Amino acid sequence: HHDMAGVKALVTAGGTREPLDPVRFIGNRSSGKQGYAVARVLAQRGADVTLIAGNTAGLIDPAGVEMVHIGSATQLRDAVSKHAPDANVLVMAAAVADFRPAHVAAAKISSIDLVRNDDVLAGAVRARADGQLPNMRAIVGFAAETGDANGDVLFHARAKLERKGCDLLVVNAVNDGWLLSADGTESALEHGSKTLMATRIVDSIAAFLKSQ
Amino acid sequence: HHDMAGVKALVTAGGTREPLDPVRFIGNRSSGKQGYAVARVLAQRGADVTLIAGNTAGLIDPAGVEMVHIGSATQLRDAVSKHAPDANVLVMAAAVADFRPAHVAAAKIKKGASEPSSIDLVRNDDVLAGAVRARADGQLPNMRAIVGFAAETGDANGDVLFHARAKLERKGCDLLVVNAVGENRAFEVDHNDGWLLSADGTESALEHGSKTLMATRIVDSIAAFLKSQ
Ligand SMILES: Nc1ccn([C@@H]2O[C@H](COP(=O)(O)OP(=O)(O)OP(=O)(O)O)[C@@H](O)[C@H]2O)c(=O)n1
Ligand SMILES: Nc1ccn([C@@H]2O[C@H](COP(=O)(O)OP(=O)(O)OP(=O)(O)O)[C@@H](O)[C@H]2O)c(=O)n1
Ligand SMILES: O=C(O)C(=O)c1cn(-c2ccc(O)c(O)c2)c2ccc(-c3cccc(O)c3)cc12
Ligand SMILES: [Ca+2]
Ligand SMILES: [Ca+2]
Repeated sequence: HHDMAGVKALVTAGGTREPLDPVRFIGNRSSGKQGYAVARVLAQRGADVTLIAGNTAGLIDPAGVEMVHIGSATQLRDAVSKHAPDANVLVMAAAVADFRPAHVAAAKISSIDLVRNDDVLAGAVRARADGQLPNMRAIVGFAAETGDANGDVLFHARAKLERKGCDLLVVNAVNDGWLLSADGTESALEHGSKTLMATRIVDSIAAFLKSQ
Repeated sequence: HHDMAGVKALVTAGGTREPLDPVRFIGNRSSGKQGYAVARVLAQRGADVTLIAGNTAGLIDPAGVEMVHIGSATQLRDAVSKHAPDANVLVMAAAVADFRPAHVAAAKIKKGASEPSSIDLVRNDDVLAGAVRARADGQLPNMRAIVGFAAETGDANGDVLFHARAKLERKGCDLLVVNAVGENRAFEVDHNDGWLLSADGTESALEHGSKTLMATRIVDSIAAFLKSQ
């Protein structure tokens, strides 16, 4: 019940907000609950946990977890970069905005022109492959996927795993979901409480660290 | 005493979210707490309160208050149209989005490879102003007080009071609550631009204090207006 002792774990959770001006922004409907649950379970099993949190459903800080609060995707990126060097597990559970307004208004206010934000998960994946994160043992991504006219849900999920290159892709089929490993393993994630699904996610992380 | 006994009160609170697709939206940073505080105080003082709530999911429903939930500024508009005939006082405390994306995608907008397009905006209707016009056209015979809220700063073209007076005159509501702001917490600056501006010219200061104390002063302001009539 304490296998993650000595693990430094960095978790992102919640959705980011891309400011239009001091008051208005682009946001999403993500609750952050599953990222917090992974943070709580990680800490419960002995990890030294840092939680980078964007916008959440009123969530209370998990006890024993270092909280770092952020607003935008770019602030998330800098937060991930700042806390990256000593971490052994990166759990990218945040819904990071792909786009942000190019211009932020100085005062209270046409169209909003967009510019792309950095892909932090892929930045972490690339940094580790070029030797800049030797302590990083597990990079975990999240995806909310669905079947559509261009493929079924699981096709899209596999393609996302292949494209991101992370060690584990936790897939939420928008009732059951999936855990896709980079060695090809696929486990169904049965629908239950946020805590029990977090246990299955952390169990998979612990299983990956031992194989390596 | 219980001065708002027999008053039917319709309160809007929180910010709206204007969908870009099922997941993304345009939103603002309004907590909705000052609007809940006015409703709870109204209810505590004997009003029959109906609360139309925007983005306030982690807030607790005020005791004794009929809850109506909405998402976008447009759904707020339709909720106000439905519930306005039962109200004697309209308290427009919601942070209504001024603009809405022109097209709502049926699916999550994927991050592709070509240049990201732009978000076309379209103005939302002024719900408070729609209410002021309805009362003027005879469609709201029960409506006794129309209350608006505004966050006003002082920019290059006037101080808070200039912009606020212009807003009250322009909106046509009976009372304009200006800069009912802050939770009075440590290290939060007080700029003393709090005001209750009536459509008869009276200007009273709104001191910055707790959400409950500003709610009490606002309802006090409402009750004084109902007595004048
Ligand atoms: N700018 C971004 C966006 C994504 N994420 C992370 O990347 C993972 C994949 O998220 P997803 O949105 O599904 O990937 P996308 O490439 O953005 O997929 P799509 O374009 O279909 O939305 C998540 O763990 C998320 O936290 C990230 O680190 N940086
Ligand atoms: N589309 C809108 C705009 C605002 N409101 C209401 O009207 C009041 C005015 O808010 P404010 O944003 O300050 O007024 P605006 O006309 O939008 O002024 P501005 O463009 O400077 O923001 C508030 O009570 C708000 O709930 C509304 O009913 N519908
Ligand atoms: O932590 C949360 O709950 C949360 O807010 C989430 C935000 N994303 C997310 C990521 C990238 C996106 O592009 C996007 O749109 C959303 C999630 C993706 C999957 C899960 C998940 C995983 C297993 C079981 C399960 O039930 C939910 C949770 C979230
Ligand atoms: Ca995305
Ligand atoms: Ca406005």
